[PDB]
Amino acid sequence: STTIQYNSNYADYSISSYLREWANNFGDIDQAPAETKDRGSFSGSSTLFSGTQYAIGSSHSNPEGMIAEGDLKYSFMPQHTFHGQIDTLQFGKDLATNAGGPSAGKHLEKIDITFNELDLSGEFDSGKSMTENHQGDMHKSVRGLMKGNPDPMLEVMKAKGINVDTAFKDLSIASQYPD
Ligand code: HEM
Ligand SMILES: [Cl-]
Repeated sequence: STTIQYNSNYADYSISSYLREWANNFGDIDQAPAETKDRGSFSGSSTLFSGTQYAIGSSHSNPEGMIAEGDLKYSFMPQHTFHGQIDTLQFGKDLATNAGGPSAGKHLEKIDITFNELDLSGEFDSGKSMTENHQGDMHKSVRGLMKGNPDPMLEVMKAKGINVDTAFKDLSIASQYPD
């Protein structure tokens, strides 16, 4: 089952109210100056467009970041589809590069919310249209977030049985990180 750990400072937020605020501070990547644009960084397979970790900070010089872990793949040109399976999704601020450099992964210095066993997946077929491939849950939810829009991620979570309006302290699948 999907479970959540959250920082106590977010006890009164819901998943929806947390992602509203994270997404507006992250900002839309398509609106960002090409000089501060962070498209994200894959690590784990010593390659550029796949790996076991995908980490992305804000393109609008704000501290907000997001990290996904699983079996992660990105088709780049021409359909630009993120697919595979996300097992862990983590939100917070202050995205730092591990001592081994970008190829050794990144970590959030301030961790706000972690989804465990998210089972967020999507498939990619080069023989289909970009619009069909862009219907995969994984793709549309992460892409929405990159664009400052949390609504597709929230729709995915509702369809999985998660109430995105319940406060974290009242959510039966959520545990606070220890003081
Ligand atoms: C290291 C990771 C990534 C890099 C280096 C990267 C790089 C790029 C570049 C250079 C373009 C411009 C393509 C062109 O000029 O033809 C592009 C487009 C695009 N990327 Fe990525 N990208 C990355 C990750 C992702 C992820 C994870 C997603 C989805 C969640 C994504 C979705 C898109 C989309 C949808 C476009 C086309 C713009 C649009 O139709 O909205 N990218 N990417
Ligand atoms: Cl991008």
